[PDB]
Amino acid sequence: VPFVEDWDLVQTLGEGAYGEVQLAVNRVTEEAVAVKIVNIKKEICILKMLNHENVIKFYGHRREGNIQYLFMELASGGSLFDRIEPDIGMPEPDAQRFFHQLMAGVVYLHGIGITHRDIKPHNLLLDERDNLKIADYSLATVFRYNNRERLLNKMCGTLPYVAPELLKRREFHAEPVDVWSCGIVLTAMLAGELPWDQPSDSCQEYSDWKEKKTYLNPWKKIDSAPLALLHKILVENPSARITIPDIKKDRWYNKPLK
Ligand SMILES: N#Cc1c[nH]c2nccc(-c3cccc(O)c3)c12
Repeated sequence: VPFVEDWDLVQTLGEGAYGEVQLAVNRVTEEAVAVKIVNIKKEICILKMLNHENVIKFYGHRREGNIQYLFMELASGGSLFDRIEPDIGMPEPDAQRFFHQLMAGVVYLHGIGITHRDIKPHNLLLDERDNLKIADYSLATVFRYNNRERLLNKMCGTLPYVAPELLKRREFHAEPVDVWSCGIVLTAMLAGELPWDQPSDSCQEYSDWKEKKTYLNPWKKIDSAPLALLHKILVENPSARITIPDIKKDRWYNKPLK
C-alpha cells in the first residue's frame, strides 16, 4: 500500500532493465494504469511522442525526491511471451494477426523517427482484447530528425534478437535492425523456439541457416509461406534485407487465415 497522489501502487507487474513496474489503481475513479518506478530525461521525451494503438501510451510523470514515476497505459493481458508454447508456437492465424499489429506499431515508430532497439516477446504486451502494444522505451532512440538519418553505433538489445550487423559494424542503420528482430519474433511465434543464441558465423545454427538447412528445426516446423517471408527478413546484409513496405506485399502477410 504505498501511493503517489491518488494512486495506490497495488501489485508488482515486473522488473525491466531498471525499475519496477507496478499496477496503480486510483482510489477515487478506480482507473487502473501501470507505473514504472525509477537518461530518463530522454525516455520521457520519447514517451510523450507516442500516440498509436499498438504502442503503449504515456500518461505523464511525477518526480518525488529520489524516485521518478512514469504513468502508462496498462496492458492487462500479459505479454506475447505468455502466448508462445515452448516447442510449438501458436496457431498461425494468431501469429499472423500479432505480426500485423507489430508491423503497424513498428511502422509508426519508424515514421516518427524512433527506433525501439529491443523488440522481443517480453516487450510486446497484450490488452484485454489481445491487441498488441510495443512497450519499454528505455533503449529507444531517435534515428531521424529534420528528415536526416543518423546511423547508430551503440550495441544494445538482446543477443538472440539482434541483427548480425550490430555485432560486425561500427555503425549501422536503425530500421533493418528492428525488422530483423520482428523476424526472430515471428520465428518464435511459429515454432516456439529461438533459432540461435546469436547471429555470428561462430554459431552453428546461424551457419546452418545461411546454408539454407531448413530441413532442421525450427524451420521444419514452419509452413512454406511464412518461411518464405522469413527468408526475406533474416537476410545477413542489411541493405538486401526486406523493408516494411515490401513485407506488406508478401504473400503470407496477405493470406486470409483462420
Ligand atoms: N513497461 C511497461 C508496461 C506498460 N504497461 C504495462 N502493462 C502491464 C505490464 C507492463 C510491464 C510490466 C513489467 C515489465 C514490462 O516490460 C512491462 C506494462
